[PDB]
Amino acid sequence: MQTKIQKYAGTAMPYPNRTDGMTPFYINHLGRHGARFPTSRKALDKVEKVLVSAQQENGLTSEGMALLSMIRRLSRLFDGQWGKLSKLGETEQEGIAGRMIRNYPQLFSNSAKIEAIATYVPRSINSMDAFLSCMIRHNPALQVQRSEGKQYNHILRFFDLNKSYVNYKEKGDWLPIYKAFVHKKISPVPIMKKFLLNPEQYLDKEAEEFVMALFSVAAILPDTSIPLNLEDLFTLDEWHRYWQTQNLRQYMSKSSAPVGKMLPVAIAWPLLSEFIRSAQEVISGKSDYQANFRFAHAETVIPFVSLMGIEKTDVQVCRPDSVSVYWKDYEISPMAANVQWLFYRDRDQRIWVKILLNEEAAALPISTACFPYYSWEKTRIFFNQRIEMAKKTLSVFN
Repeated sequence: MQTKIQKYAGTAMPYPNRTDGMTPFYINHLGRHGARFPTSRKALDKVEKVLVSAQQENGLTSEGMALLSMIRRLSRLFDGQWGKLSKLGETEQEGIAGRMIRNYPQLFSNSAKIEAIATYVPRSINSMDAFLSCMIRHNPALQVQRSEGKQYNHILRFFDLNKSYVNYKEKGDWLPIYKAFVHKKISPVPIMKKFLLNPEQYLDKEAEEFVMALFSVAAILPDTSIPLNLEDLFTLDEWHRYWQTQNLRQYMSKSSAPVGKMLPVAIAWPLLSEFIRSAQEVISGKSDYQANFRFAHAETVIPFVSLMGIEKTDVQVCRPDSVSVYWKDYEISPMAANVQWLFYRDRDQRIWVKILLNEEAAALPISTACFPYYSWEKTRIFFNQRIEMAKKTLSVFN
């Protein structure tokens, strides 16, 4: 239902459009913050610098002059706004919250209790608040515990706390593979021709950096609620190629790529452990929360989803050029990406669990006679094995 052009924004794609009587007794949630502003001015500055230099040397086409003017505008509009949750992101959360309460009103009825946590990052806290405000508007009699901060780094920001992973992310063996893939997929000259006279005068490296920075600026704009669009700076095929390179970057640096040896995935086990613990506590009656919500990041969601072993999000593809066929970032971690575990009790008091990834039922590599419902016992056992495997992985890269 999403357009190809939307998809090619990858993890910058805005949350997609989501507009049997089974009623769950508990929901276990993890969501990325909603649509945000760019976090860094680096790409913008790079584009501006190249254009200003060309302008001083009379090297701009008319379209280039136009682009420069537009780039200066964005610089003004982004000023002081870096990394913030946009109006669109607030509305994404309201929609997710709203569909949840509409789908399962009994769960949030009367004096139901919910807890929410977030990282210390403002856009995640603001996302939590957009979400909680909706819940409370629908049922003010909810009891709500709201907390956030670095105390949750171990479960929400594990990607900052593992030294081996940090090193891998910064300078691991995925880097040269990514760089060569970009060199193969991205042809800067046709693009820069649009904006600059004598584009063939540019060194391949400066030309590539310019084009890559430009894609980055274009890709984030639909997340900002600013009524400006730059999708037409590039052809559909150029977007497709850009998307392939960034998709590979995400897969290799944050997911199940063989070059990563599952290190990027294994680091998420504390969050999977926490999910199981909170569900177990509700199930036993030690806790009587109706839902636990958690607000964090793409860097939280991607490895978490792979560690769960959902669908083929943990596929290990040897061939870089085959990755995009089997693993798609925009399907896993768009803006506002979320995972929900819905728990049910049947008439025989047996506990079942449904996993939703971006509000669509997800499959696990275990059997069930009633998909999309899985036996909680089987599921927990499976997840506990994933955690054990994760610890084993980390013990080798310690």
